[PDB]
Amino acid sequence: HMCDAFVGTWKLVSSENFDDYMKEVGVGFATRKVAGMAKPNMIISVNGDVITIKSESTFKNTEISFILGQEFDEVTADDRKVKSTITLDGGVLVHVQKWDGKSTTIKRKREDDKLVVECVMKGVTSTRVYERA
Ligand SMILES: Cc1ccc2c(c1)c1c(n2Cc2ccccc2)[C@H](CC(=O)O)CCC1
Repeated sequence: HMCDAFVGTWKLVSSENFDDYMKEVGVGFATRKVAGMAKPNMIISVNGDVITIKSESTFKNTEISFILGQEFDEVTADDRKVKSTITLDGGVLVHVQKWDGKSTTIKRKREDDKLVVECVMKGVTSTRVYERA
């Protein structure tokens, strides 16, 4: 029943500062424009200890499956090859991506009827808000 409150199908309803976040990550102009337009659906499911997060959009479809605390390979929508670890900290999913000596942290939390995604690259934070589909 870990992560029950995250399970479901979610649709993006707002984004703030995501272009600046992508710039800080190192994403180039064309990918930032196209990625920034997308309105993804996020599909989260749990089967035993395995959590799956899918992102479906006009830009890219991505999928990760993982066990909390257990590092995995992830190819991000912007085609970074990262090493990811996702843990639960006080009810927040905390996702750290490492690549090329860099790091970014993505937090996913339930707040009211929303799922809030906060991503941070050094001093730059972006907030993306999802509602149930
Ligand atoms: C650098 C970079 C590029 C693409 C990126 C990200 C970082 C991050 C996301 N996406 C997917 C995405 C997929 C489609 C469109 C935009 C973004 C997720 C956004 C989310 O799930 O809303 C999680 C936070 C960090």
